[PDB]
Amino acid sequence: TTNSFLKSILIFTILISSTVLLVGGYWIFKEMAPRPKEVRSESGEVLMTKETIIGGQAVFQKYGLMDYGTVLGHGSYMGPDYTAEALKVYTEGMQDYKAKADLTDDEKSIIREQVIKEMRKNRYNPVTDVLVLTDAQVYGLEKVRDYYRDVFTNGDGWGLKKGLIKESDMPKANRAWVADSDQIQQIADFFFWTAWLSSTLRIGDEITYTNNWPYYEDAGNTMSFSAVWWSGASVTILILFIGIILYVFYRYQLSMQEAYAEGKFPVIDLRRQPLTPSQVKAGKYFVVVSALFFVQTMFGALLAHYYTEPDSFFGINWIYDILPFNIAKGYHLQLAIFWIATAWLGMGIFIAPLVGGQEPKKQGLLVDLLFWALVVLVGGSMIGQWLGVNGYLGNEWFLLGHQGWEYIELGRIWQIILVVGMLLWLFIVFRGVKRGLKRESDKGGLIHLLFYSAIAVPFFYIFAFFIQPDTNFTMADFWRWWIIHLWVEGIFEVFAVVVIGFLLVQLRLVTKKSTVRALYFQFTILLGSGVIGIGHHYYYNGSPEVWIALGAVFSALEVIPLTLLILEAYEQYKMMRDGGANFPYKATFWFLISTAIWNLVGAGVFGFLINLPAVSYFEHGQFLTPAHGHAAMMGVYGMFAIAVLLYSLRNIVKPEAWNDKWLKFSCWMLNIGLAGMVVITLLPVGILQMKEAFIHGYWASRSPSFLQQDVVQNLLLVRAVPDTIFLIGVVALLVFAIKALFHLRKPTHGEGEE
Ligand SMILES: CCCCCCCC/C=C/CCCCCCCC(=O)O[C@H](COC(=O)CCCCCCCCCCC)COP(=O)(O)OCCN
Ligand SMILES: CCCCCCCC/C=C\CCCCCCCC(=O)O[C@H](COC(=O)CCCCCCCCCCC)COP(=O)(O)OCCN
Ligand code: HEM
Ligand code: HEM
Ligand SMILES: CCCCCCCCO[C@@H]1O[C@H](CO)[C@@H](O)[C@H](O)[C@H]1O
Ligand SMILES: CCCCCCCCO[C@@H]1O[C@H](CO)[C@@H](O)[C@H](O)[C@H]1O
Ligand SMILES: CCCCCCCCO[C@@H]1O[C@H](CO)[C@@H](O)[C@H](O)[C@H]1O
Ligand SMILES: [Ca+2]
Ligand SMILES: [Zn+2]
Repeated sequence: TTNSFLKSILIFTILISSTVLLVGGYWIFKEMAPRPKEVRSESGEVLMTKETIIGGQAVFQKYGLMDYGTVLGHGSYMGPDYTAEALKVYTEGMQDYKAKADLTDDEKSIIREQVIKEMRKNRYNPVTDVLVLTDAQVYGLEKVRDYYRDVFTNGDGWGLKKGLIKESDMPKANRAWVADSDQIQQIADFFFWTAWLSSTLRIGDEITYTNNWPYYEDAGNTMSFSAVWWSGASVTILILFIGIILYVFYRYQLSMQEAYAEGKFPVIDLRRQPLTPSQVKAGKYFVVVSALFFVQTMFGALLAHYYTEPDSFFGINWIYDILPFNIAKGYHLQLAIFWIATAWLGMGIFIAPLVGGQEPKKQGLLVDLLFWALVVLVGGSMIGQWLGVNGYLGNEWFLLGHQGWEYIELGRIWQIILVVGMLLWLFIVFRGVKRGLKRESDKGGLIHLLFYSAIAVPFFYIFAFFIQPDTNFTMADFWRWWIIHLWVEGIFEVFAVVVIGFLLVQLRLVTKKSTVRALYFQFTILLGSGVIGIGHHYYYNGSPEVWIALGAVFSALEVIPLTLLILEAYEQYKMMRDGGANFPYKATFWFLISTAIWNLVGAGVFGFLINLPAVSYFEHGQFLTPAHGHAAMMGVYGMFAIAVLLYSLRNIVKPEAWNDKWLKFSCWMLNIGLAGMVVITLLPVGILQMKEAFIHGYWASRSPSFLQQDVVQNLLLVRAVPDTIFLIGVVALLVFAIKALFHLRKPTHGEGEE
C-alpha cells in the first residue's frame, strides 16, 4: 500500500471533477438556446427551420470561416464576429422598421428604447418547438439576409474573397449537411440565430442565453451581475487555496529530491549508453517536427502580414489565392498541435525500449510504419482542407475536407486515421514498456503512471466524435474544448511531466520515490482545477449562467500549480549547474527552465489577464487572447517539445559532433521573439480593442475598421522585428536538426538486452 492516500486523493479528484463536468455538460445540452423546427412571422409564415439553421452553420464550417472570423466570440480575428455583426444589422433594421437615422436624439432615443423592450423577450414555445418573431424583427432578419449575400458575393472589403459561396460547390440537391435551398440564405439564418439567442432573454431568466454577450447597448446587452460577482469570488477562493496548497506542499515535501550528495553528481557517459534501432529511428522523427515547426511558423509570419496587406503578400498573387488567411490559419493551428504532439510521441518511442530493457521485435518496423502514417495524415488532411474550403469536393467536405471548427479543421476520416495512428503509437509504447510494467510491483509507480497517461493520448481524442455538422453550436463547442483545453493539455501536462520525471530518475538525478509522490500531488491539483476550469470557455458560447461561476472559480485555481514553477525551474537550473560545463543536457534544461517560466508568465499571468468574467465580457474574442495564446502555447508546450527533442537528439548524435552553441542562440532568439511579439504588438493592440469595445460596442472592435486605424497598423507593422527574430531562432533549430542526421550513431544492441 505504498502511496495509498495520494492515490485516493487523485482518484477521488478525477472522479468528482469528471462528474461536475458531465453534469454541467448535461445542463448545457438542456439549457442551451433551441433550434426551433420552424421560426415564423405573426402571419404564421415560416422563414426558418431547424434544418436551415443546421445548414447555415454547415456552410460556415464548409468554407472554414471559423479560421477567418468568429461567432459567439470563438474563431479567428481577421474577420469580424458574425454574431455581434449580424446582431447589429438585425438591430439596426428593427430600428428602421419602427422608425417608420434622421430622427432627433430625443426621438431616436424613444425608438431604440422600443426595440430594446421588444427584442429581449423570449417568444419561443417550449411546448411546441416553434418560435415566432414580430414584424420589426422580420424586417431585421431581411437586412441580415441582404447584408451577408452582399458579403458572401461582393466580399467584406477586408481579406474575404469575393463570391466565395456558390451553389456549384455542392450538388443540385441532396447536399450532405447543408439543406436543399440557397446556401447564403442558410448562413444568414445561422448567423441570425446565434444573434437571436445572444440577445433574447432565457425563459424565466433576466439575462440572455449568452449572459448578455456580446456587449451592445442598442440590444440591451450589458454586463451581468454574475460576471462581476464571480470575478471577485473566484480570486478570493484562489487566495484561499494558494495558502492551503502551499501548506500541503511544504509539509509533505511534495517535490522531487536530489538523489546525489553535495559534489557527488552522477556521471553521464552517453558513449556507453545502450541505443536501439527504434530509438535511432525515432531520431529522424525529431528533424521532421523541426521542419513542421519551421513551416508552422512561416504560416504565422504570413497571417501577421495579412493584417497589414489583406489580399496580398508584398504584391505577389498566387499566395493570397492558394494561401488565404482562413486556410493559412487552419494550417498554423493544425501544424502547431502536429509538431508539438508528435515530438512527444517520438519521445515515447525513444524511451519505450529503455523502460522495458530491450528492443521489441518488429519495433523498427512498426515505428517506421507509424512514421509514414502521420506524414500521410498531415500532407493528406491539409490537401483535404484546401479542396474542401475551395469547393473542389462534394458531400465529402465533412469526411475529407474542412470540418469548420478552429483547432479541429481536419475531416472526420482524417480524424479516424489520427486515432488509429495514436492507437498504433500506444501499442508501440506498450510493446517496449510492457516488461517494465511487469517488473514494477507498485501498480501506481512511475512506469504505471507513465503508461496510464500514455493511453489518455489516443483515448481522450475520441470525444471529438461527439461533434458533427448538425450538433447545436454551444453543445458542439462544449465538446470541442475537451480537445483543446483538456486533451492538448493532457498530452502535455501529464504525459510529458511523467516522462520528464522518468528521465530525471533514470539519469539518477532525483530519487524515484520522491518523484512519483510529486507527480501525484501535481496531477491532483492539475486535474482538480483544470477539468472544471474548462468552463471559462463556456462563459459566453451560449452555455447556462452556471458556468460563469464554475469556470471562473476552477480556472483561477489553475494558477496554483503554476506558482510552484519559477521555483521548480530554479531547482532544475541548480542541478544543471551541479553538472559542470561538461553536463550533457544543458540545451535540454534551458528549454525546460524556459517552459516553467513561460508557464508562469504566458499561461499564468497573460492567461489570467483575460480570465475574469467581468473582463472577458469585453475581451472575449480579441487580440489579448492570441497574446496569451502564443505566450502559453509556444512558451510552454513549444519549449517543452524542443527540450525533449534535443534530449533525444543527444542520445543519438555522436558527442564529438555535438555543439549546443547554436542551441543557446536558438533558445535566446525563440524566447526574445516570443516576448517581443506579445509585448510589442499583441498586448497593446489587445488593450485598444478592449477599450474600443467598452466604448462603442463589441461590434466596433471586431470590424475591419478597427484593424485599419493607423495606431493599430503601426503596432501591427512592428511585429516584424520580433517575428523575424523568432523566425531566426527556429531556422537555427531546423539547421541543427537537419545537419544532425549526418552525424548519427548506429544501434548498439538489437533485439538483445541492456
Ligand atoms: C512578457 C515577458 C515574458 C518573459 C518570458 C521570459 C522567459 C524567460 C526565459 C528564460 C530563459 C531561461 C534559459 C535558461 C536559464 C538558466 C541557465 C542559464 O541561463 O545559464 C546561462 C546560459 O543560459 C542560456 O544560455 C539559456 C538562454 C537564456 C536566454 C534568455 C532569453 C529570455 C529573455 C526573456 C525576456 C525578454 C549561463 O550564463 P549565466 O549568465 O551565468 O546564467 C545565469 C542566468 N540565468
Ligand atoms: C473526465 C476525464 C478527466 C481526466 C481523467 C484521466 C486522467 C489521465 C491522466 C492521468 C491519470 C493517472 C491515474 C493514476 C491513478 C493511480 C491510481 C492507483 O494506481 O491506485 C493503485 C491501483 O491502481 C490500479 O490498480 C489501476 C487504477 C489506475 C489505472 C486505471 C487506468 C487509468 C487510465 C485512464 C486513462 C484513460 C493502488 O494500488 P497500488 O499502489 O497501485 O498497488 C500496490 C502497490 N504496492
Ligand atoms: C513567427 C512566429 C509567429 C507568428 C508571426 C504568428 C502569428 C499568428 C497570427 C497572426 C495569428 C492569428 C490569429 C487570428 O487572428 O485568428 C496566430 C494564431 C495562433 N498562433 Fe501563431 N504565430 C507565430 C508562432 C506560433 C507558434 C510557434 C505557436 C505554437 C506552436 C503558435 C500558436 C498559435 C495559436 C494557438 C494561435 C490561435 C490563437 C487565437 O486565435 O487566439 N504561433 N499566430
Ligand atoms: C500551458 C497552458 C495554457 C495554454 C497552452 C493555453 C492556451 C490557450 C489558447 C491557444 C487560447 C486561445 C483559444 C482560442 O483560439 O479561442 C487560450 C484561451 C484562453 N485561456 Fe489559455 N492556455 C493555458 C493556460 C491558461 C490558464 C492557466 C488560464 C487561467 C488564468 C487560461 C485562461 C484562458 C482564457 C480565459 C481563454 C479565453 C479567451 C477568450 O475567450 O477571449 N489559460 N488559451
Ligand atoms: C492534494 C494534496 C494531497 C496531499 C497528500 C499528502 C499525503 C501525505 O501522506 C503522508 O506522507 C508522510 C511523509 O511526508 C508519510 O510519513 C505518511 O506515512 C503519509 O501518510
Ligand atoms: C462555486 C461554484 C458554485 C456552483 C453552483 C452551481 C449551481 C447549479 O444550480 C443548478 O443550475 C442548473 C442549470 O445549470 C439548474 O437547472 C438547476 O435548477 C440549479 O439548481
Ligand atoms: C532550411 C535550410 C536548411 C539547410 C541545411 C544545410 C545542411 C548542410 O548539412 C551539411 O551538408 C554538407 C554538404 O553540403 C555535408 O558535407 C555535411 O556533413 C552536412 O552536415
Ligand atoms: Ca481563436
Ligand atoms: Zn482553458
